[PDB]
Amino acid sequence: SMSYTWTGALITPCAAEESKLPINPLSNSLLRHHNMVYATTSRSASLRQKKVTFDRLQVLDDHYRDVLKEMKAKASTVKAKLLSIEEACKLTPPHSAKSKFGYGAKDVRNLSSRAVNHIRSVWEDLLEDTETPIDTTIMAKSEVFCVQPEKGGRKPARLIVFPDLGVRVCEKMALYDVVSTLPQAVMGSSYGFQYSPKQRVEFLVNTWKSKKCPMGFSYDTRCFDSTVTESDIRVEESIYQCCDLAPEARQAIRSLTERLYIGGPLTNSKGQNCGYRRCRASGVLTTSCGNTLTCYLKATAACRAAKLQDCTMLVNGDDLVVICESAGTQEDAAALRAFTEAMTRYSAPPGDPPQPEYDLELITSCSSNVSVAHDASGKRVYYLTRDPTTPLARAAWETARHTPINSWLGNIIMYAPTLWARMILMTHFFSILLAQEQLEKALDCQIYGACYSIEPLDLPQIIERLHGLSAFTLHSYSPGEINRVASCLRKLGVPPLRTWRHRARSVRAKLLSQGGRAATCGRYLFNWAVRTKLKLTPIPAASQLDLSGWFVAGYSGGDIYHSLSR
Repeated sequence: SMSYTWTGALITPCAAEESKLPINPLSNSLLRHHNMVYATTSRSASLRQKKVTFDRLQVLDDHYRDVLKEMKAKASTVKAKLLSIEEACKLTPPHSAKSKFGYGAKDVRNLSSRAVNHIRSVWEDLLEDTETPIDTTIMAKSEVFCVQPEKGGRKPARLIVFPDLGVRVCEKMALYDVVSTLPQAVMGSSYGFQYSPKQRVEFLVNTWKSKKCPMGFSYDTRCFDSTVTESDIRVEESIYQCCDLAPEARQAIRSLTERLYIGGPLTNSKGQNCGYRRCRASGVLTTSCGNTLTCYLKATAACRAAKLQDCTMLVNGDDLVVICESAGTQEDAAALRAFTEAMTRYSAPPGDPPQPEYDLELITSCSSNVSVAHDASGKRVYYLTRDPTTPLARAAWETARHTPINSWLGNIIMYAPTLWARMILMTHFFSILLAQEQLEKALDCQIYGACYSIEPLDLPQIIERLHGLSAFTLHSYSPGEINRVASCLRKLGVPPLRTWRHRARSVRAKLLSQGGRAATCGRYLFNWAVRTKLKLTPIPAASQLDLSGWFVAGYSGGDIYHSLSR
């Protein structure tokens, strides 16, 4: 079966697309080699289409069947709730793509009669029609990156496939509780999204330390969404049906599976038929949960076929990492070859073959790795970091153009204890917000796929809560880390680290001479910059009235919004 079939009609943009980082009079503040930065457009969609289109061969065995059963036994434990129309409407983001039927996201969140009436008709139709394929729109996504080491090497745009706004609200009524609760019930501590960065590190380290003689490797599949088969999607549904569910929820799930999740027709922004899909749609509520369960299922069965000792896995969508008991250098290498052969049989071949690693700091997963620094007292602290190239390019682009979503904010949040995030990101953006007086204006950013509204004045509290005060006192970063960061700054033309120390004291001062939330930002966010460092004490409001539901599950491609955690 082919992952996609194409008619020849083109994948079209619904509006003008910027590809080059226009000559900004402030982004230079950050980076000078503009030509290194680019955004993907519709123009490279055909290149992506050829990467993503191929026949899938899949052969299942006893290990696969044993593991599926164990998963279903755990899922049987779950009781899921049907969301009411109102609750599902509130989860919709304010700028979600409007409906083909004459109402938008503003209308849905306001519970307008025309929106609610169309939403009900969609719901009833899921009960009355068990089989007609549901329409979806295919689009080229606009994402920014830094040019490939092979100068001129560029990533073609990724493709996003999604049903109408009305269908998306119904997916939430039937499946939001399921997608937010079942992964953890089935996968235990192996479910990645239940962890904040601080917790993910803790789990990686204790697990590594749990081994007598550790071995580990990251495994990334080549175009995972396209490797997902009709069979995989139906197995996913068999796991969801093990929950206790209301009858209408049960039928909605059955209909959604057959009419949308397994495949359907592709329509461009002009209303023309582009072709047909028989693999995972990247923009449905179930894609994170579905990919996570499917990845876990195939990998767990693969270790058994390969006979790997005491494997513990950590899965986030298609990102997989595993740490087992080493059995000898030669042994290990041959076990992976085996593991890859089994994954391949299960319809999940790798992009780059995996490599056994015997140093935890060398494993890269979710585009990140564990590194080591020291805190105030000097007690080796572990934390998560990543190559900063993409984050810095995106921050440059966001300085020059107002984007709906601000990755820089999410990056400060998720990587606040990092060297680059503190010296560069915090300094650059707080000077800017200072300049325009936007410390109040809340900004939209996203964590693990969900869109969250956050007011920059609350970062100190958020950071303390997630990372602990160590994040405000780390200091003797590793050499490999400092080298990677400085090498990245040269590549892009970002001013050397020692330069930022200077701008920091300035901003910091302008923030203290401000008081309120402003002043506290100045005290904790820039303590590393002051010559006379002070002793930071736990924040009041922070470690108290702070909201959660932040690290429960992944919602990438899911159209999920929460405007909480101020």
